[PDB]
Amino acid sequence: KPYSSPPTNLRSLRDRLTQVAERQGVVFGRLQRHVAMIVVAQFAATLTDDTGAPLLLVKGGSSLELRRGIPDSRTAKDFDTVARRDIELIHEQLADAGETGWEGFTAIFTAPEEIDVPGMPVKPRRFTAKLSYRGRAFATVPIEVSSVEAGNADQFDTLTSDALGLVGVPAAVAVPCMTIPWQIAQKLHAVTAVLEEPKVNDRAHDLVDLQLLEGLLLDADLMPTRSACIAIFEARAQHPWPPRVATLPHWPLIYAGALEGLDHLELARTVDAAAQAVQRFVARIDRAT
Ligand SMILES: [Mg+2]
Ligand SMILES: [Mg+2]
Ligand SMILES: [Mg+2]
Ligand SMILES: [Mg+2]
Ligand SMILES: [Mg+2]
Ligand SMILES: [Mg+2]
Ligand SMILES: [Mg+2]
Ligand SMILES: [Mg+2]
Ligand SMILES: [Mg+2]
Ligand SMILES: [Mg+2]
Ligand SMILES: [Mg+2]
Ligand SMILES: [Mg+2]
Ligand SMILES: [Mg+2]
Ligand SMILES: [Mg+2]
Ligand SMILES: [Mg+2]
Ligand SMILES: [Mg+2]
Ligand SMILES: [Mg+2]
Ligand SMILES: [Mg+2]
Ligand SMILES: [Mg+2]
Ligand SMILES: [Mg+2]
Repeated sequence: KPYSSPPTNLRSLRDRLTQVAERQGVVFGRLQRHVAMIVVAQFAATLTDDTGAPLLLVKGGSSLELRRGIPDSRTAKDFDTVARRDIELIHEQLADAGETGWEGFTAIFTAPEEIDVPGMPVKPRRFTAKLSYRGRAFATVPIEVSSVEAGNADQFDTLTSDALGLVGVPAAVAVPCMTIPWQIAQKLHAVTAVLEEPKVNDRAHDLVDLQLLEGLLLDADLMPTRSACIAIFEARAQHPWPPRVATLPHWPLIYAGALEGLDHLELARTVDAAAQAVQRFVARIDRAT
């Protein structure tokens, strides 16, 4: 019933994902995108410095998928990462790892391109991973790599998934990830940012993520989160801490879109309630000692 050998080619892999997907109550494509992401994370996890410490920490939506699992998180399309060390050293090393491969997967990495960001001295970089399993093209994963900011790579959590184990690839998955305090600080800053009138802030989906991250903090002391918030808000020197969680007029339907698939969770059902929930969380953070 559980496969004893790894899949022999792509068709058998896709075929096994679909069977796991239906068996688990999940949409096939979501499961496949999640496996693609895990595979990319395993390439990133082999990148270490000369002490063995990870060079890349995953953040953003890919990280929330690994923390809460597929049923209890938004679909993540970006593989957001933070590089402890710099520039094309990260790209050349991922092309290296991708050529060597992992349990039959290989990957090619398109060329990096800078992106416009006001509060980042080093402009983050986007490119793409072209995955293949035993030769045959498998999937494509967008990747975003940003540079360290303050202490947001000082520590890391290590997260697992057994999705690959369900299709007969038994190797252990262990992905270094940015800690929750710094994930809260960066989402809080992005959801409250005012952008230049050429573009407008569409990030109502971060009101969902901030409610999920608050849930994951449990009863923990908030001083680490407050220090991370102060650090990121000062580092970036845009709006000051503590921010006001404003909603924009087009956010109601964007927020409703971000809640697809999460009816079973304890979430604000309207973007107003969500903004109120996140503002109380901001006050909670500001009060800690
Ligand atoms: Mg084939
Ligand atoms: Mg299916
Ligand atoms: Mg199966
Ligand atoms: Mg993270
Ligand atoms: Mg994040
Ligand atoms: Mg997510
Ligand atoms: Mg360097
Ligand atoms: Mg590219
Ligand atoms: Mg710091
Ligand atoms: Mg650590
Ligand atoms: Mg494992
Ligand atoms: Mg962010
Ligand atoms: Mg505290
Ligand atoms: Mg502290
Ligand atoms: Mg105001
Ligand atoms: Mg909805
Ligand atoms: Mg609705
Ligand atoms: Mg949406
Ligand atoms: Mg409310
Ligand atoms: Mg609160």
